[PDB]
Amino acid sequence: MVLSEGEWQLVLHVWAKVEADVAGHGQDILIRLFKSHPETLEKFDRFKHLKTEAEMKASEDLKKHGVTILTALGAILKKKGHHEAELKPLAQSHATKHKIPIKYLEFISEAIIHVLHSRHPGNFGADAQGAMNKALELFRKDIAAKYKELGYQG
Ligand code: HEM
Repeated sequence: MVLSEGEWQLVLHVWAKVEADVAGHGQDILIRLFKSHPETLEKFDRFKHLKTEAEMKASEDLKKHGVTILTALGAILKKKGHHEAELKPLAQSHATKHKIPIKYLEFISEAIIHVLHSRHPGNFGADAQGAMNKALELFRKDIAAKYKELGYQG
């Protein structure tokens, strides 16, 4: 798929708001993911024990990782589709070391859209949401194709 420039603008205009507080957004997102789809919590041997949302909010580690996720995603979005290089190492560690099913990349895509909608209603109307959705679908389709090349499937 190809996003137009007007779609990329809508995605990079709400991402610039997310970058004013990356640690807060990365925390909200991960918690939204772990409450909605608790099975995803099992993939993190590092956070697995966290039992409540309050524990999650207090974990500094969890907040550090949220910043790692959003920094890597932001670097991919800012490429505006030319992200092949960035994708490579990310597809290799998530398909071979962490074993993360595409299904779980959809679940986090859903958590990102829920959090931007709650924090940025004015910059995240229907057109901007459609554009963000298109950009994450593009990210998931390219990762899925690398997963096949790398041998991960089902
Ligand atoms: C927007 C999507 C995502 C991005 C941009 C992302 C990115 C990252 C980055 C940059 C790291 C550090 C380096 C590495 O191991 O590759 C990482 C590690 C990891 N990721 Fe992801 N991730 C994403 C989605 C997920 C999802 C959905 C799961 C789980 C359901 C997942 C599970 C993990 C695990 C288990 C680790 C190792 C964490 C730790 O032990 O240090 N990732 N991820």
